[PDB]
Amino acid sequence: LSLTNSSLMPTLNPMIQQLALAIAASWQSLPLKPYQLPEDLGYVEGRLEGEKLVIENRCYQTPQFRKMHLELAKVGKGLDILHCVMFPEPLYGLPLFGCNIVAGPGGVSAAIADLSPTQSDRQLPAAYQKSLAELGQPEFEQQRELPPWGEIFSEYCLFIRPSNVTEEERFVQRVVDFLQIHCHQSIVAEPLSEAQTLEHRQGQIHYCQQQQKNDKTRRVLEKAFGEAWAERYMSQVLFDVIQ
Ligand SMILES: C=CC1=C(C)/C(=C/c2[nH]c(/C=C3N=C(/C=C4\NC(=O)C(C)=C4C=C)C(C)=C\3CCC(=O)O)c(CCC(=O)O)c2C)NC1=O
Repeated sequence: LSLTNSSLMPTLNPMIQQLALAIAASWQSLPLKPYQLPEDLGYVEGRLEGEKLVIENRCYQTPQFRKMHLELAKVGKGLDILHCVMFPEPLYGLPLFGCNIVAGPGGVSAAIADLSPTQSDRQLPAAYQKSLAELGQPEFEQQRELPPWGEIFSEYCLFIRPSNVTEEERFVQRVVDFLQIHCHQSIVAEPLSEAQTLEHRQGQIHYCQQQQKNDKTRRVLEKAFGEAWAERYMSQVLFDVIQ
């Protein structure tokens, strides 16, 4: 979790570096245990006919979080990516924390973050709604509309092109705020009924199936590793459907 040994970190976009550090700091003092990705994946690289893609993976678990996945990637020299999801244990009914930053030579092109619902009514639990509303509406100059598969995201979802350093920092601070709310709610969550656990499991399955429709991720993976590898990676490593 200490990113001091990361090969990629020193070379990544500064907003990605700050967000990676914030996520790792959020996790550092939790009751962590390792989570073994398929084939005990850590670092991987690939190339076909174009640029090489390099990926670093860290993954943990706690009693409240089934799988806490932080991934850093770089395609060639330009394109830097941070991907993070905390997949909840359905027993506790917590939402899904996720974020993705994509950056190039010209700066950050996409910054997305959310606490995504798992309830059948598509709403965050009441305590989250309350705490999130109290943060206020953040202002960003260049909002982006989610694609249709993004119906999975809550009304608090951020999806922007940051306009300047102030907005980069405002976005990272809001992600820190989401993490602080999420970690707090994890300590007050009670184990739920079997019917409720089942409901939350279904919401998490749906979230993964929709995230797998994102061709932006798929094309990056395919250009470096090919179709079969990308399908395995998206369905088994990034967005595994629990069952
Ligand atoms: C191997 C990892 C990985 C790769 C290769 C990746 C690539 C990637 N994600 C993208 C968009 C995006 N990514 C997301 C969202 C997310 N994506 C996530 O994996 C998570 C957890 C969320 C949200 C919490 C959305 C909503 C878009 C825009 C999709 C589009 O414009 O159609 C883009 C386009 C950026 C842009 O338009 O400016 C790329 C290249 N994202 C990844 O995470």
